Amino acid sequence: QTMKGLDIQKVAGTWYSLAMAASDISLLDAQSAPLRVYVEELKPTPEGNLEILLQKWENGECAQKKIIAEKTKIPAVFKIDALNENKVLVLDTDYKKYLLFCMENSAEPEQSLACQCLVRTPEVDNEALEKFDKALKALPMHIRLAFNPTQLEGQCHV
Amino acid sequence: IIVTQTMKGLDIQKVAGTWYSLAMAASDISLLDAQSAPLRVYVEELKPTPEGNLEILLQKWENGECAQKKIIAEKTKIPAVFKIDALNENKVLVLDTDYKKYLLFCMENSAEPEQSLACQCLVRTPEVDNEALEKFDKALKALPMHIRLAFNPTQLEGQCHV
Repeated sequence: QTMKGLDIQKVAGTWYSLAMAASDISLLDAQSAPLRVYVEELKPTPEGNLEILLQKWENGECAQKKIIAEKTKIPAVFKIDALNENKVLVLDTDYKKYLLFCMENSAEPEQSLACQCLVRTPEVDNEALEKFDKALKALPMHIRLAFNPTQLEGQCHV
Repeated sequence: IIVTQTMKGLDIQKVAGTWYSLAMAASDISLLDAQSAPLRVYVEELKPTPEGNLEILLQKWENGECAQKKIIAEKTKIPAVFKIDALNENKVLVLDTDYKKYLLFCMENSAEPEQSLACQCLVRTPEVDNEALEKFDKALKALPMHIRLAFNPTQLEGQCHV
């Protein structure tokens, strides 16, 4: 599932990680798990690339990390070199409210797939979560997390 | 509030024996989201008593090591609801079972259900039982869960889970 129609320019802004799911439990469980990354901002570039600004918990404290995502020939598919991942896929977005994406490594998706439901504002959006759950129905997820507003505000976010 | 629906007509005597914790879900992420999390507990056996009480043998990771625990569940007038005083919880709720393959249960603290509700899908044999998971997910549909984990056979047989 990819958004063939994607205009990356209109995803610019602050976002919050509302829910996360992954194929391997160890990718998400612990607060410092490798794919337990909280998105804070998306910054599209003039050439159609994407900077993903996120925070992680590392050694008991928040730390910022920036991931550079390169456009490819395939719509809504970006390539990265971070977190032992090499792809970012944008499944769907309405631009105004929510965006669904996954990260993976092409060489072993079973052992690397993590997807998120992002929202622009720190509120629970059940419409967005329903679309998220529908989209991963066919995906081999073994852990899923969903956050409340206190957590959206308070989890390593500027 | 969190309204629950426990198993009408449960016969606790038929649940005895070995079980494996196949999947877990909780209302509050911190209940489960660490090897050491308070409700990250792996059931080993269910042992109904002649008086209709229930001992739950389990293990969890605590102070660096996999520890054995024994939780005593006292019967109430509802056969599928038991009183406990362990893991900061005060109730065990049996939601459903077919006796022979799977059993779904939860623990909670009646004083703060949103901060305490953790449910599991148990199976009698160390394999991923997909119909058991489907029944677990349906039983969870009206519970406000914010974390769900499902284990594979290596994990079911892995140290602390057996």
